[PDB]
Amino acid sequence: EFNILLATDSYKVTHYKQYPPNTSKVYSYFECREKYEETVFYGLQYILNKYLKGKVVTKEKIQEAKEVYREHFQDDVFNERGWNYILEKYDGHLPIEVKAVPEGSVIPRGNVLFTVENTDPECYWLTNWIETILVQSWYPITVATNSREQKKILAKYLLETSGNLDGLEYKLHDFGYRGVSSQETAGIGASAHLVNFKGTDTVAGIALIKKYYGTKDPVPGYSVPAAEHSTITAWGKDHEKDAFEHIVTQFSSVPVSVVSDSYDIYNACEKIWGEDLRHLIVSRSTEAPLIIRPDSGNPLDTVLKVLDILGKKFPVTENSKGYKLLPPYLRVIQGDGVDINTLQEIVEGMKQKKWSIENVSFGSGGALLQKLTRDLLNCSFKCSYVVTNGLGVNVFKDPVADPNKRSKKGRLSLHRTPAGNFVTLEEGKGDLEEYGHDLLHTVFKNGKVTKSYSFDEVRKNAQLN
Amino acid sequence: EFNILLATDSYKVTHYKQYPPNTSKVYSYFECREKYEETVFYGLQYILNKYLKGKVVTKEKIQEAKEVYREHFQDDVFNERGWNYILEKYDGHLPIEVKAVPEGSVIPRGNVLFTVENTDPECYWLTNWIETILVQSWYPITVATNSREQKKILAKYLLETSGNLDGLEYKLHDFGYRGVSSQETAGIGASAHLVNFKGTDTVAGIALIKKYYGTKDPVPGYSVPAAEHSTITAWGKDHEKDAFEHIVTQFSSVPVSVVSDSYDIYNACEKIWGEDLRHLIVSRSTEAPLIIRPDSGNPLDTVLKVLDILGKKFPVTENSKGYKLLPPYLRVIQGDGVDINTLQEIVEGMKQKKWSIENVSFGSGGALLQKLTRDLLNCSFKCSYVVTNGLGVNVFKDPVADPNKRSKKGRLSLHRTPAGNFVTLEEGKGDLEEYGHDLLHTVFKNGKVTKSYSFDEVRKNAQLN
Ligand SMILES: O=C(NCc1ccc([C@@H]2O[C@H](COP(=O)(O)O)[C@@H](O)[C@H]2O)cc1)Nc1ccc(S(=O)(=O)c2ccccc2)cc1
Ligand SMILES: O=C(NCc1ccc([C@@H]2O[C@H](COP(=O)(O)O)[C@@H](O)[C@H]2O)cc1)Nc1ccc(S(=O)(=O)c2ccccc2)cc1
Repeated sequence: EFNILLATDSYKVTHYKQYPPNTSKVYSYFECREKYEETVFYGLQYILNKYLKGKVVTKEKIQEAKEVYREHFQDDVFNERGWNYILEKYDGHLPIEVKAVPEGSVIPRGNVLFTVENTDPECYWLTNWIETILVQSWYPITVATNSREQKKILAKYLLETSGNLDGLEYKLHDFGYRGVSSQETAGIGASAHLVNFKGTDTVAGIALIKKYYGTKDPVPGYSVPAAEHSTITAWGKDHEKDAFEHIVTQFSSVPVSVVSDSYDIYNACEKIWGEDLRHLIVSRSTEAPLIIRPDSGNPLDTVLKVLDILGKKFPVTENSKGYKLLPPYLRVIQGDGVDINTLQEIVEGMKQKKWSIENVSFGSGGALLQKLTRDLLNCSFKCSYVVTNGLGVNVFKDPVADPNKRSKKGRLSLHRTPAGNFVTLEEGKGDLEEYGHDLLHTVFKNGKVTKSYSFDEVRKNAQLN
Repeated sequence: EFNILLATDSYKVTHYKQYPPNTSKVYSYFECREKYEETVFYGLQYILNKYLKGKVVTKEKIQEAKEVYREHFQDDVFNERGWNYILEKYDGHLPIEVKAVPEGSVIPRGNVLFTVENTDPECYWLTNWIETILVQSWYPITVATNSREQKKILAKYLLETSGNLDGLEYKLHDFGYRGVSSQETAGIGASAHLVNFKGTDTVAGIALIKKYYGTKDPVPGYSVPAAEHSTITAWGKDHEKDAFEHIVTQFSSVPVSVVSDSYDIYNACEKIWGEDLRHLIVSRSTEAPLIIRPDSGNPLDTVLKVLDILGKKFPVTENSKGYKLLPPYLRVIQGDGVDINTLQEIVEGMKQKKWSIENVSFGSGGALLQKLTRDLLNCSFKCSYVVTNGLGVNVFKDPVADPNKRSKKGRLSLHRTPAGNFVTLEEGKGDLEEYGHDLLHTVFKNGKVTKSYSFDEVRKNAQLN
């Protein structure tokens, strides 16, 4: 099915011919180059298990590569020899060593996160070949990081307005399934979000977690019964009340989310929920609340006006922090216009009008799982060290016009500092042992995963202070 | 392997219970809602063939869904009955009809592009079950569209500065493989780019084309031998000239791209290429030119200073439009900081300094295939028509705070206007036959692809004026 020989930037096919003659080692590292001051390291284990481990080279896959690349370049540039070596010598197991910080670890920017080097001098070319597939770890890293930053904002404001962080892990739902570029992207994105939260509408995210990480948590992911516009609008413009009444009665004993902005969000909250069907809401259990979903207008203005309306029609309490609280059978979900920037504006506006964050949970789609790029955290793979004619050489780029594109020199290691911070030691200075043990661990060697983490370990490592 | 029962927004599991009783039909449409004034319709055929066609329901997949959703909701909310019906009645073939504009069609914004309706009254729920997976067509649509807009800019400036569009389809390369969220996303993205251009470093893009569309073109995709920083830097800081000389000699008879900004782009062009190795460049064939790749600094400023340096060291001609032309053995690739916005700035700045666009080709990665979202063209799926108690009802949303989120009413059709423009007719007004035949065709019915397009047809349909 998958052919790792095809799974590279096609130009890398020619790179074995381009390295200095008598090169026995190519050593390369991945970092989130130097606001996202710290990144969550998550997703490498998925790639290692799915694509890189075991017998990944066959006679068929070498022949497929030869044909595919011959057409692509209109020239017989693909080299079977190096792949035939790996097939014959190691039964198609990749002779590379990958070291990495533990999955879920929170590491400041500008630090070595993983390194790759060949274990056989004949496979010097292989380190660079697998750059492309390993670099795609930027996505689960960037989703996990951006999601965790949104969790920080929710943590600050939930603690301020309620005095606790009860239910924090249910405050930001993944609605991104339709808004991402592929089914595979949806799975990886959902799992990266689930490092921080439990809410997703992509069950493939939980399947990815169970298969590639594993969990002792009986409920690692969840969702709630919810309406869409179609299940309201299908009743006709004049029968919105009938749609509401049908759905809350059909889901009387469980939580139900009901989109209320089909025609007039403010009419729906004040006249339909707040008057006509009030008796069907106030009778509902604390375990089975109505969640009103606005989905249009200015996100903050809409939330404030909805809470104002519900406050006028339902009994509002004031909690011990002096913040207004809706009854336990009634809540709101803001599933429109939420990203890292707007989330901050919304909880701040809610705090200024003395509404507890426990009143409103949040959802994000494209902004959560799609509107992220490799440049967000500057995720890149760079050659730092080579052995040529048996002599180690510390290598790096340093473009005269952009110092930010300078890469690190030589053999790298990651260390805790005395004050509890992080330092990446260059030029093999880790060997001086002036800091503790290297924080990177061998996770991959000669086609085998040597060190693995449960999703429980990932979540624990990725926790907030 | 893939389970379409799991491949929905998890809340849609409950929607069969939410539609009005006695609903026999759910009819829904996809549009790029109302700068991208026109969109390329591409990628639906990939989804229909990969995920939706044939026996997609089994006893095992129904049992998997029951278990997966029971945990996800902590409640037995998944309905086996509807799926057991489809299994027993249609041998697991989906009883839906999908109509769509031809693949590669260029359609203005705010027009019906495809429609979905159930063909069996028992499967009214199925239309909106498959929303999530069909909506993911936003990505190949948005990539194809954004790529075509970049082609328009290159077309304008290439014609202006050269007098022809020779090699236009090779002017923008896909470097996006590492910069996208998954391997599947890389394939789909590359194929969407290849609607407009032939340059990609993702061979999976060509494999997707051949398998899901097919082509009579012997060379639908291509790439060129190229260096990366690693194959230059590995030689050591003092041996940049040696790396250059080795690579151009190893690729003497083919085109070779050589990244030249490792240490000092301007030193490399003036002193290394322009003096030390000049004799190895000026001897090269028109079919095997050196391509210098800057990869840092202000994109426009760097390009202009590079061309100025090469102009001072190599013979420059002036073409019949009065624009400066490098010798046929020497060209430039700007593979850094290129997107729809900057591409315009670069070719404009090149034109103002009287440099032909023939001199410089372009490459884009994340900006091409990753930094795109569903909201770019406002791609959405909406229920427009239902039959309840045997009576047709025209349905729509109309949120009071956002008129732009208003959806279309009733049975839809797409028509050419007398002046050669497009109109979407609502409320079944297509039946009046004032505007000739509906442009949408049945592409899917009862688990079978009924209408298919070659990638040759897609490319022809997606052509510039
Ligand atoms: O309401 C739902 N899903 C439905 C849904 C459907 C669609 C959307 C939005 O609409 C967009 C789709 O529209 P277009 O296609 O773009 O036109 C989508 O991208 C997203 O932005 C949002 C939500 N889920 C849900 C989940 C958890 C909560 S809770 O955390 O409050 C809570 C948890 C547990 C117990 C009590 C409370 C509340 C609600
Ligand atoms: O030069 C190459 N590929 C190599 C390459 C490698 C990397 C890059 C850039 O670097 C990024 C990766 O770096 P980081 O990981 O972010 O640090 C990547 O995203 C991209 O931005 C760009 C290019 N190919 C190539 C293709 C076609 C032309 S042509 O159209 O001029 C032409 C066509 C036909 C005959 C003659 C001429 C010229 C050159």
